[PDB]
Amino acid sequence: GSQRRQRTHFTSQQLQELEATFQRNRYPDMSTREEIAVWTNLTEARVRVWFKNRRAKWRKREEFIVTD
DNA sequence: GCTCTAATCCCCG
DNA sequence: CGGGGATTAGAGC
Repeated sequence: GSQRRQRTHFTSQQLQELEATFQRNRYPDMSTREEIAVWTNLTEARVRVWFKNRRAKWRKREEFIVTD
């Protein structure tokens, strides 16, 4: 890469659609990840890196534990 | 030096 | 297609 890494500055409005989706679908297809990007003014890869970090930081805080 | 977590590398099927 | 752990990265204590 050329621009190093941006990191963070997600707004609370993005989290309020992303978490409300993660409680009904933990593994969305690109056809749905682009819709989540329309509702937030993001793009599909931004939703995908949030979703794999959500599963990875579930594991890197709890490994198996869920309350759902 | 250490946490916390996003942006990405390499691997898996 | 894209998940999963390792990894590189970034701001606060």
